[PDB]
Amino acid sequence: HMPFEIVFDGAKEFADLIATASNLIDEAAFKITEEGVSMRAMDPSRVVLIDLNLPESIFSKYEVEEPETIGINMDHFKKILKRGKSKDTLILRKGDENFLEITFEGTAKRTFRLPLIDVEELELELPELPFTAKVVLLGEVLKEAIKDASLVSDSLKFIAKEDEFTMKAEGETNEVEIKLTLEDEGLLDLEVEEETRSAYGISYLADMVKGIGKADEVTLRFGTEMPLQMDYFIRDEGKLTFLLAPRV
Amino acid sequence: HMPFEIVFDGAKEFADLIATASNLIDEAAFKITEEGVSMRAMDPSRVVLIDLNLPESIFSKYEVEEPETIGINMDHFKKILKRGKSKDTLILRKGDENFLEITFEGTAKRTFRLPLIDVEELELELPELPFTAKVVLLGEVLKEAIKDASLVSDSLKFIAKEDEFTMKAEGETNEVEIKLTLEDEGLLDLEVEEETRSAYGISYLADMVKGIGKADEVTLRFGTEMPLQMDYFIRDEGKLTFLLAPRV
Amino acid sequence: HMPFEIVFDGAKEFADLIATASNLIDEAAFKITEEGVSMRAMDPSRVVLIDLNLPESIFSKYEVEEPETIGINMDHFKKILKRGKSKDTLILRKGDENFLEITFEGTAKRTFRLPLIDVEELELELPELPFTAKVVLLGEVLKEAIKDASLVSDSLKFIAKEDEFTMKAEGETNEVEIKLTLEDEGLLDLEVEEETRSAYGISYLADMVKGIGKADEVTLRFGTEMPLQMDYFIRDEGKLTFLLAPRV
Repeated sequence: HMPFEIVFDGAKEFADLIATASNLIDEAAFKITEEGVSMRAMDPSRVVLIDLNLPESIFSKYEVEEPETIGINMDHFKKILKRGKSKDTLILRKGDENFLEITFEGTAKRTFRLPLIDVEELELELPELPFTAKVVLLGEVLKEAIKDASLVSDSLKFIAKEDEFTMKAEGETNEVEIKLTLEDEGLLDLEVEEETRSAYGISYLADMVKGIGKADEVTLRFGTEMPLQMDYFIRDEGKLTFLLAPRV
Repeated sequence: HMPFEIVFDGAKEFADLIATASNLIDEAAFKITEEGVSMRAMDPSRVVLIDLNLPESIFSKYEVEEPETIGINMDHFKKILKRGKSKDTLILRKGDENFLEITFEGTAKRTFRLPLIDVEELELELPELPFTAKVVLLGEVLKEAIKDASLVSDSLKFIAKEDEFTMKAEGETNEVEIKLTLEDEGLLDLEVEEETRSAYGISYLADMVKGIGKADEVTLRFGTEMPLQMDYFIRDEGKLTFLLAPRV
Repeated sequence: HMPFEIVFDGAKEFADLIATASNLIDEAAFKITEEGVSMRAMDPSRVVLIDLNLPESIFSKYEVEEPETIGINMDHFKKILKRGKSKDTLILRKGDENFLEITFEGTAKRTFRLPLIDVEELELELPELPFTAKVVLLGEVLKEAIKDASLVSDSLKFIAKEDEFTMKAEGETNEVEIKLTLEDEGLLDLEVEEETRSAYGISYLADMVKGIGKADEVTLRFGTEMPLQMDYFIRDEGKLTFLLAPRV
């Protein structure tokens, strides 16, 4: 197999990015091409599809000789990546053997070897879906709404109308409603082709947003009784996308 | 029953205030009048009386049509109030039904409904007591003294003389003494009509001061073998008062 | 026995210093002389020798009438010292009786009495050893290397060559290497008489460095199959030294 070397400036930020996807994934195939690194995976229950796309432009050095796929234990990977410091440079390097060499370069050079595994490749595509609502909002609104709703229920209803986005949860001894209009600072954009209603499991939503930052911009696309698509951008050009089955 | 709407600027600070009283209380009757909101309660052991007085002037909007009392599960209330952010506006609103509508307004509008309960109203008054010592001190001195004493014993002796306030605890394998004179920055005022000695349970004192801030000014009034009265002010005009039975 | 009074400006910093040695020690004899305070102890397994030297110059007041030794329960001592604040002045005073009086003076005067114990005095000396490598490095490099290695193994190999210092750990499902040259900011000095290799237990190293600060300068001296000597300086003139048996 051909070697590659991939360098990212800011190892803690790369660790944070990986921890977001690792919240639902145990293992993942990473496709390394000359245009960038991509990773598509499902959670063990097949309720959530994760798609992480890291184009070559976000790496300070990108040397990939031929396309290849590597399989990675995500919790081992996250354990090593959690050792990187904010100011560290991260180097991912594969030689001829079956392991990833992970180097942090900062006040010292620290090198880990991570054994590569074989990951069964479900043939996962991200199809195009007839979404009828798009919502852009601040991560902290989304995070707090999912936490608020968890005080009440295990499912969260999303309601998009022309002028307002509403998340609503109700239980026996409680109820909670989170409402956004474009007058609110939490809602950066709202495009609604028609009145759209759908519900989603809170345990999955919490794991999806746990690593998202309070100032991150998150785009939601959904439809009536359709999956929820949730993405946010990494370093302007990278992108993390979740696709979440509806609660029906 | 008549509706009311009550608005407080700074929801996290209102949550903090409620958590202080919630440390000893499971449930409480809130008397809502046109002059403000008051709450008088005892802990389950009847050792501590709590009196919280929130005058209308600390609320940015105060619309109370007729006096009424509502009963509240304090741990449910604290759970909801803990979701408010520092910059949020808090709205407490009762309509015609038997629930409190709690709204946080900030980057988004989040609304919870809290079921109102029935709280047995012990006829609690805050009588006037012939205290012989008054002490004003910084919260952190009081907090650290109670923590220091807990390393040693389960009761804390308060000793007020004309020129010094002393808190003293002794156990078998330890002893601790905390001494204040007006020369010390921790003691803002000391008025002692006669030499005064009394002891109090540390487990109650710790729960009383847990939510008090390090820079808060706390007034203590006590007498020989008498209850301890402890109060501090909320937004200059609100007031939280504890009355604690002596250890005899 | 003769009284003494010893005053240290900055009680939290004295607590931190004591907690470093307390990580491996349960009890210790403190020799109080006119030149300063010293403490030599071994961990319960006799794998680590600890030597703490606090010269009279680091104390704002130092009144010792005649040399004497006192025995101290280190976990009781640390428990009391943890109550001191950053701005507090710490006073250690022995009168005629068999207890240490520990006073924190700040916003208030708080006084604890700590019973003195009898500590069996192993006749411990810090002999001179034919070390062949000396390494000065930033504490955070050392701390992170020991943490990195603990992901992999229970022993850490130290390798000193003329131009590089290497710490290396290997396990079955992992390996880690930390490399320093004088080009690196983590390595402040490297003196190597000959190529030196030795290994040490990670559980002991972690307890040795747990209290060391990220910006502290740490000196390591070791030899092939010899003990590791690790010291850093307290207030320029105090010194904490560990001597750690090799893993053979």
